[PDB]
Amino acid sequence: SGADDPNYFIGIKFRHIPYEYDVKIPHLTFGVLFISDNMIPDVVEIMKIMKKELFEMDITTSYTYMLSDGIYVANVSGVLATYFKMYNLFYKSQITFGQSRMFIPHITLSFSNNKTVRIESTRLKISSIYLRKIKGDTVFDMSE
Repeated sequence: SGADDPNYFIGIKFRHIPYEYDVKIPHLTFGVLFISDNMIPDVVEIMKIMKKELFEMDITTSYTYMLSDGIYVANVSGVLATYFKMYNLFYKSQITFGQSRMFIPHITLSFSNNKTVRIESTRLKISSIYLRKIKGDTVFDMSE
């Protein structure tokens, strides 16, 4: 029953984001995972298998919203084919991915309450994709 809460996330950084933000490193939280420490290489292998598709994603954004009290975020659109493919790859290797109940991919903008904004659908340009410990450090990064 239930699941181990995630201890890592896959992040995606962009050349530019089209919103005011207060966080120091704005990024898409693409997915969350629980990884046993002996399983880091397995996760890295899967990210490398998926590298070209990840970098090819047609990622857009168009609105912001309060995820919860004091967490203001932007949406993304266009990542779900890859998201669910990755869910499947991690599952086949018995790695717990996407086990958070309320998790939906998002770009956190500010840890404060903000009014919603809407802009024209705006294409984001991926600069880096990385694996980072939640409340910890990055352990793997790729570009191109």
